[PDB]
Amino acid sequence: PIRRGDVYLADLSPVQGSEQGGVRPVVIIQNDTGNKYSPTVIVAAITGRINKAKIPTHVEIEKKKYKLDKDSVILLEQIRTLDKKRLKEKLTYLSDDKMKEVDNALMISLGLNA
Amino acid sequence: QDPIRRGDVYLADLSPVQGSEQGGVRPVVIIQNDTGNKYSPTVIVAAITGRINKAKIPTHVEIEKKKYKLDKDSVILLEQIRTLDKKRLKEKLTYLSDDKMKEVDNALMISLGLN
Repeated sequence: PIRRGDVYLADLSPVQGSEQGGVRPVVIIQNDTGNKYSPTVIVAAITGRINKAKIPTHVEIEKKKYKLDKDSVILLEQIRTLDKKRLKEKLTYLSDDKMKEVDNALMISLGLNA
Repeated sequence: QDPIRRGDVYLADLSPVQGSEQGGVRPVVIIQNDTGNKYSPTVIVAAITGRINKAKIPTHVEIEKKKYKLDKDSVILLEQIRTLDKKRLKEKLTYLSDDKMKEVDNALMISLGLN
């Protein structure tokens, strides 16, 4: 029952260069038909906020509401297809409003409009 | 400012991968916006594979071997997408037409649950 908007812990390693690696939270951005039936999911990496900057492909999430070590940001320029086996525990899920912010950042990141 | 633009098809090394993720050295199409393609250390791409049966998959976009010089008739998989460091990009094979890129945008929207 993996759903779009869920935040899972996942192992992104190994990676190269400026790709985001390590074991970190990721948010599921794949549509729910694929999340239901497919061997893979598509995710965006989350990282620990390290400076207040306005980046159109970034979406901030608060440490408290969602249960997080820190105030974090979702990087919609770091996205990948993972085998579902990579998904460890499910940490949380994002609100509808937050997912709207995410959809937006995603559109920007992928050069899509509407 | 790298000449990397959205729609370009590059050869790239996806390996190593796990399970059903697409690995290997294959063609990929650049789906990132062109500001990021210009300035950023990474690009976002969708994997291309050889077409192994004609099937109607909403997240798949077929591309002909002739118009894009290609070993085979191929399909772009919009459910297999990832951010690569630009160093992973080998030679630039080709670029896709505007119409084809529209098909891609649509498949992408479907794949990511956007409308």
